[PDB]
Amino acid sequence: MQIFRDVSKLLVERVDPKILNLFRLLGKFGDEVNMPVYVVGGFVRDLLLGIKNLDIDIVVEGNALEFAEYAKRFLPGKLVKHDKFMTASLFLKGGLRIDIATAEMSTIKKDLYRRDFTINAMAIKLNPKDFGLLIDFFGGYRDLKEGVIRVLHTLSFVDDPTRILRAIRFEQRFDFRIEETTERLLKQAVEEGYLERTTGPRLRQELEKILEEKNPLKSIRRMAQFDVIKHLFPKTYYTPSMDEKMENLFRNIPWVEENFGEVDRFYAVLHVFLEFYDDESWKEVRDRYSLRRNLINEIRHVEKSAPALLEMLSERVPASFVYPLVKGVSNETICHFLAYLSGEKEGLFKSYLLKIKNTKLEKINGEYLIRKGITSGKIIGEVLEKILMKKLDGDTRDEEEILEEVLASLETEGKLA
Amino acid sequence: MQIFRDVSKLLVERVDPKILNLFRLLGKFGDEVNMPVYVVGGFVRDLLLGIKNLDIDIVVEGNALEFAEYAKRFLPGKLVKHDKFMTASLFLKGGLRIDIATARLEPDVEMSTIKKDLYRRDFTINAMAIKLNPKDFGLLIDFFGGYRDLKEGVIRVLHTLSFVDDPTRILRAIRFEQRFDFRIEETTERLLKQAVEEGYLERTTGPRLRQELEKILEEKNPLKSIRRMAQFDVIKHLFPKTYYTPSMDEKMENLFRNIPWVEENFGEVDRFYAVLHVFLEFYDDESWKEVRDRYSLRRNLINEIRHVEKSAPALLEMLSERVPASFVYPLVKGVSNETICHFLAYLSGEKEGLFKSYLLKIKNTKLEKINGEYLIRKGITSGKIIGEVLEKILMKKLDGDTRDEEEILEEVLASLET
Ligand SMILES: Nc1ccn([C@@H]2O[C@H](COP(=O)(O)OP(=O)(O)OP(=O)(O)O)[C@@H](O)[C@H]2O)c(=O)n1
Ligand SMILES: Nc1ccn([C@@H]2O[C@H](COP(=O)(O)OP(=O)(O)OP(=O)(O)O)[C@@H](O)[C@H]2O)c(=O)n1
Repeated sequence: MQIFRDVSKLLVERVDPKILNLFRLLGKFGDEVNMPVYVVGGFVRDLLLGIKNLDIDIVVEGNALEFAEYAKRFLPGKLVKHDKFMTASLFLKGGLRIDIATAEMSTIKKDLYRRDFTINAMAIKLNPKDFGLLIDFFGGYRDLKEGVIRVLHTLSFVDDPTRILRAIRFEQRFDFRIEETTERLLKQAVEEGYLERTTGPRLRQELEKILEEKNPLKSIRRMAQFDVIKHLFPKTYYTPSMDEKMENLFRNIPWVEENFGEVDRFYAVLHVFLEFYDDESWKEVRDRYSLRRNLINEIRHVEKSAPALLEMLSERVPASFVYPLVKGVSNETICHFLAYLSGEKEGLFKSYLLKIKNTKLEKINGEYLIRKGITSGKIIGEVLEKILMKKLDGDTRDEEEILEEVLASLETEGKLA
Repeated sequence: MQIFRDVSKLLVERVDPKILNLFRLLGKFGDEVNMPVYVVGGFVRDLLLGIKNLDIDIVVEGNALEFAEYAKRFLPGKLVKHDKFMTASLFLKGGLRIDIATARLEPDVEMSTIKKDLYRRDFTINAMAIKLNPKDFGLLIDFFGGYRDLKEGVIRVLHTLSFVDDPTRILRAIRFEQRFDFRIEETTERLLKQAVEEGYLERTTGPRLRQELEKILEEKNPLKSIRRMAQFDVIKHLFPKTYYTPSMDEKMENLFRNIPWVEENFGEVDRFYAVLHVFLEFYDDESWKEVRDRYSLRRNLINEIRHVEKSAPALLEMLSERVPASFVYPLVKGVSNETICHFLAYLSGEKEGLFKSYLLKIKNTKLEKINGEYLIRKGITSGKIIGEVLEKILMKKLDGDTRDEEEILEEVLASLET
């Protein structure tokens, strides 16, 4: 179809002036040193979708270093010269970095063939002669305009399997869908075991992004269809009974964040993903990605403590009984428990969660009062804890609490004196 | 010669990047908004001379306003349009101004129209243009050999009637000669001398002339500019009763020699007014008004001028014999800074000296600090008497050292007597 289009009007309309002047200027610098200058990637895409974008990715046909230095004489900022990739980055002020990379000059075609998705292909030339020129050898404009995610060629995934997760994140991100031939090509690489053949850090960064994106649940369930879950983490199985927890997790994570603070979504997920894990299955998952020595312990905790919790929620036990299972736990671990709760139990587990968060306040009485009482050692802790454990269900004068509490220890023997 | 040169290399090497950027931008706007864009006039001259200029003249072929609004959309400044005789002026944060104008015929004949705009100008060195539009960024456009005239240092009008069209250029040409060390060439000198001989100065308006003179006096060597003026006879043709003779010219030298000393002691000196204090001395009431209402001069000028013009000889005798300083005060009383110059205009060496000191003594020590107009409420109420008493004790104090009060009771003998 059409390779060229005049987004020149669209540039001045959408793009902030301070930036336009940059594209304008960068283009002129191009001419001055004889290098075609293009802005590329996610900016082209975003400008087209009316979505704001500050990233200003740039390709030249010459030498990014030579160009980047020329640019600096007239642009104000820090020049970082990533030799060995012939890349560069001019750091201006206001919070702006121009990423400058290196490549019928249309060698930019070969450069745009190397990418993931037609909508992320495409380039806009910058040299004054061709200033507003949209370049689209692969009909990104078309897919962009009918919400499509096409992987430029049949080896896109083989060449880089991380695009498997990217493809998925883009769907939720822009609301687009993956056309058939990609869909087919994805599965093939997943099943070919291709993304196992890839590094931890890489698969994980991308995994994090998916979770930080618009809709997480939907993209995990999506990830499920394609059977990538099973291929990142060798033992997990996305069943109606694993999913269901996942749903629970994401429904109240907002509550967790509201009363307890940040929730590391990645981890919150691993919890449900990583359950029922033999030691040889974890020392690696943990090892391949970088999970926390021991995280395994914490998932187990909820895993094990789990059938006891709903019972404990049924039978409306006093909070005194719940504490043991949520005592210095992470927000992720709290989330994990919540993965189990539908409806009325939820309001309760939460109802105790705020009791246990609060009223932990001993007010007067601890540490001191006890040692003046003349007690020492690890005991102090247990007596303190067992006072508070009852202050969460009904309060006296917080002294009389001990004078009743130490007694309970006496005539069962507790220290001496 | 070469009508077209590529000075792109100079632009980047010799031009401050913030400006050299604004050029690139102004030229890109041009292409966007479809209009050739040039910088012209003074800047191009100065650039090629390696001189700094922050008054950038841009000429566009198209609407000037249109282009200016379109520029601001993308620039950080204040925009004043000037609607009739379309031209715009863009004030930028950097402390500089873009002056934007429509070329005005009202590849395709782009050069014709700009050449029309250039031919319209005063001198070759100022009739140059540099194209900003990206396609031709470096482009120096020089039809009239203004480039070669820079290197040769030559000043040259563009065509035979350059002076007939704007006789005010008679003065500009002398200015640029003293400003850069250039010499007005033969032909334009021939031409310059007619315009003045025939009377194109009297034919040009007063106010334009005065400004152009003020400019000549603010520039680098005014004495030279005035002498060059006198060599072309242009002085008689500005002021009909002033004859620039060895005497007047000695006065002028002494004047300009002293202005500086006078500035760093009495402050701003209007040099156009000082120079008039010489040009007009011994003017008659009639020829004075004539010239006053012609250059919108101050009305009590003539009195001050007559004041020196009448006492100069007295001042000369006083500074002779070294007459003590009580007697010269009344000559310098409450007079202009220029009036102070005008005197100095008559002086050189040793007299200039002793006269310098006097004026110090006079502004320097006129304290009367101890008394006031209280000491005078101690016995006297007359509106003129209070005022004379005071100016009386002053002069006593002007070259005499004594307490204060006790000289009042003392010189009040010369007063209570008679
Ligand atoms: N594994 C990858 C990563 C990136 N790209 C290409 O590089 C461009 C820029 O990478 P990135 O900045 O991550 O693109 P976006 O997804 O739009 O940016 P973000 O990840 O922040 O959303 C993409 O548009 C894509 O063309 C690719 O082909 N293969
Ligand atoms: N009588 C005049 C006055 C000006 N010009 C043109 O208009 C330009 C701008 O006028 P001006 O600002 O006075 O130029 P400069 O002499 O450089 O500025 P200045 O007088 O302050 O030195 C000049 O370069 C010249 O091309 C002209 O041709 N005829």
